[PDB]
Amino acid sequence: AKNLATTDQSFSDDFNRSAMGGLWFLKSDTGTNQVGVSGGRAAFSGLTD
Amino acid sequence: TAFVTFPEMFCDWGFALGGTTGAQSTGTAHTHTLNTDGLAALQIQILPAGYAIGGYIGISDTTIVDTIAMKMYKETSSAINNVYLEVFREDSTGALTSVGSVDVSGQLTTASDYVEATLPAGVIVNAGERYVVRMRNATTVGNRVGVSVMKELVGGRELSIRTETATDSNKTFYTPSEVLTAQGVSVIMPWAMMAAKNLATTDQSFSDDFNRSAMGGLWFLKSDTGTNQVGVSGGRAAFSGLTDGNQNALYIRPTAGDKQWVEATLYETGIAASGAREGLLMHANRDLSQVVYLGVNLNTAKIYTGPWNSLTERASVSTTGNDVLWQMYFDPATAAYTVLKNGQASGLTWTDSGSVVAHGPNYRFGGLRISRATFFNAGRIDNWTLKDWA
Amino acid sequence: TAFVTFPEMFCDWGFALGGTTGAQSTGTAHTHTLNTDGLAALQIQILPA
Amino acid sequence: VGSVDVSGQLTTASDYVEATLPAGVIVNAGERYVVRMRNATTVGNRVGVSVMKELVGGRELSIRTETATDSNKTFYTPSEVLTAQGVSVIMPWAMMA
Repeated sequence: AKNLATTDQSFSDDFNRSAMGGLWFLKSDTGTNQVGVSGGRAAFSGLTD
Repeated sequence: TAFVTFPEMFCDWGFALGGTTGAQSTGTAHTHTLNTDGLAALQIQILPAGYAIGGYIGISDTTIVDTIAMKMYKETSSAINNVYLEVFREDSTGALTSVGSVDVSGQLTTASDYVEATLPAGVIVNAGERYVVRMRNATTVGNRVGVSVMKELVGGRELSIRTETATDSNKTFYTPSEVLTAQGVSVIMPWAMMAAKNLATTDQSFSDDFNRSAMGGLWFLKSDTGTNQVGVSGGRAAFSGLTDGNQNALYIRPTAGDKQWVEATLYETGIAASGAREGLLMHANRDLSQVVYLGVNLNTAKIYTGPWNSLTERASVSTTGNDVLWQMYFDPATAAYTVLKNGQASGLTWTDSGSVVAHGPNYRFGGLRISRATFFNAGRIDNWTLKDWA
Repeated sequence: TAFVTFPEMFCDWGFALGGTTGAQSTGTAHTHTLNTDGLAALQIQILPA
Repeated sequence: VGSVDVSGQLTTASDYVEATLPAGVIVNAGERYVVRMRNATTVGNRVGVSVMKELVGGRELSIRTETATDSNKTFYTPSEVLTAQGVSVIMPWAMMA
C-alpha cells in the first residue's frame, strides 16, 4: 500500500469518564498530580501551585 | 502491548534440524545424517567497550512507551558500569534523535537473561515511524558485553546500526550520513523491545441500539430452549420461538473494574400476561456461574443472584408503568446495588452484607435476559448500555 | 501497510546453527560440531521459461 | 473451560486435528489460554506431537505433567503450574480458532 490518499484525522473527547486514561500524555510541574477528570470535566488535581 | 525487532519466540526457542549434509572438505566422501541434536536459533555476539549496536523497531499501533528491553549478559564476573540503553526516533530525513536513555549496568547478570529498564519519561510513539534501541557499553573497567543477535544475510535491506568509535558511541544526534555509514558497517541485528508495561486504563463503555438484522457476533447467547436464542426483530431484542424458557445474551467486551452501570429501556412489557421476567444482567461470569439479574414484570421488579439454572431472590419492589428506561448500578464504596427507574430512586436497593457476590477480573460482564412462559413472550428491549460510572 | 506470504524478516535474515550432527554415511564414525558458520534461511529456486 | 475427545478422528499420518468445543468460551485480549493434550488411553498406544524445541535461559511458558493424577487434574494451582513449567522441556503447537 505504498501510496494512499491520506485523510485528515480528527479526534474529540467529552472528558466524561472516570480517569484521564491512556489517550493523554500527562506532564506537570507538580511532580505527582496531573490533569484529572472530575465531574465530567478536566481540572487541576491537587492543591499545589 | 509492545514492539519487537523480530518475534521474541525466536530468542526463547529454536528449530530442530533435519536432512543430510553434503560433501566433505577432505578425507573419505560421506554425508552425515541430521537429527534433533542440531538446533537453529539466535547467536551471541561479544562486544568491547565503546562499541554501540542497535536495531530498527517498527511501530504497529500508537501508544506511550515506558520501558525497553534487550537480551544480553556480561562475559566475566568483574564489576561493570556505563552500560546504556537508549531510544532514537527516526525523522523524515532518516536522522536519529535521542528521546531517552537509561543505565542498565547495575541489573546485568552473567547468565544470558532479559534486561528491562524504565525510561526517565514516557515517549509518545505513532504507527508508521521507526525507532532504534541502542546499547552503548562505554564501560571503564573493560568487561565486554554479549548481546543475543541473529545473523543477517547479504543482498537484502540493511536496518541495523553499529558504531565503533567512542565519539560515535557517545553521540546523541546522528546525522543521515553517519546513519548510512553505520548501516553499511553493521553485520548483525540485535533483539530489542519497546514495551507498554503500565497504562492509565480507561473505563471502557459499550452500547447497542439493537437495530440490525441479526443478533451479531458481539453477543454470547445461551438459552434453555436448545435451538432458539435472543433474536432481534423490529429493532428490538426478543425471545425467538414459541418455546417456554429463558434466553440470555452476554456482551463479549468486559468492563474495566468492579464498578458497573447498566441501562436499557423496556418496551412492550405492560402487555405481559403472567410471570414475564426480563431485564438486564450485571456481574456475569464468562461461564454464567453467578450473575446479578434485574427482572421486571407488569407488576413488580426483583433482583436475583446466582447461576442461570436457579436464581435466588434478594429484593423485590412493587411498581407500575414498567415501560421506561431502567438503569441499575453498583457502588463498591458501600458494596451496594441501586436501581433507578426513569431517573427516579424507585426504592430498589440491595446491600451485600454477606458478600455473596464475588468481584474480580472474571466478573465484569453484562448482558440481557428474557423469559417466556404460557404462550406469552415478555417485553422487548432496546438501547442497551454498559459503562463504569465515576 | 502490506501483506506478505511469510514475514520479510526471513527473506532478509537467517539463523545461526548450533548443536551436533548424527552418524555418517561411511567411514570412521564421528559427529561434527555445529557453529555460527552454518546459516539456516530460505533457498533459491531456479526456473526456466 | 472446555474439553473434547479426539481419539476417534486421529490418523497415523501427521495431520491437523480440529475439534469443536461443547460450547463457546468468550476470550479477551491480554489473558492467556493453554491447550492441553491429555492422552489417558487404555490400550497403551503412544501419541506423537509436533513440538518446537525450547532453548535454556529464556521464559518458561509450556506445561508438561507425567503422573496420571496430574493429567486428570481439572483445576490446577499456581504451585503445580510452576512445577510443570519447570519440568517441561518442549513447547507444543496449539490453535484456538
